[PDB]
Amino acid sequence: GSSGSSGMSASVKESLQLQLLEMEMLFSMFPNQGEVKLEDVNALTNIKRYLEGTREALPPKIEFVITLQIEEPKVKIDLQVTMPHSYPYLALQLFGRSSELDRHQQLLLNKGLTSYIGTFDPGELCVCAAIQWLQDNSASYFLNRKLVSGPSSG
Repeated sequence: GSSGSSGMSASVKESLQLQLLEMEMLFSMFPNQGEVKLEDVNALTNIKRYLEGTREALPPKIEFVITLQIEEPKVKIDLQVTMPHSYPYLALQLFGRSSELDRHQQLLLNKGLTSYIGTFDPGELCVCAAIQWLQDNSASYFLNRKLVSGPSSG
């Protein structure tokens, strides 16, 4: 239908739509099967149904974890991406932590990221940029002054 007046707002329908399309893009950038871990492969379906209007019940958002295959330093950083019924419109929530990384370090990384993603316009994807961002700015953080190198004996 339609009303007489209306301020500024968007219908979840669209949001979800952009949340499903981005999936096809992410899968492409990730050829490895052990990359994108979807809590449930049916998380995308339930949604497609809501778009029709048959399912009045709000479907489960698209939440998963993407592994950052850092080329150098050759390390792994588990990235927990969560796209609610708002994003991209809303600032999604990400979590970057690795066994190597430390408490102080993480903070710096996460912070630097959150801001980067918080500088995007409500309409386009952001998680697609968070991946590259981290990679390019992944070692910059690790790089630290610590005496670990040393000889060995028997």
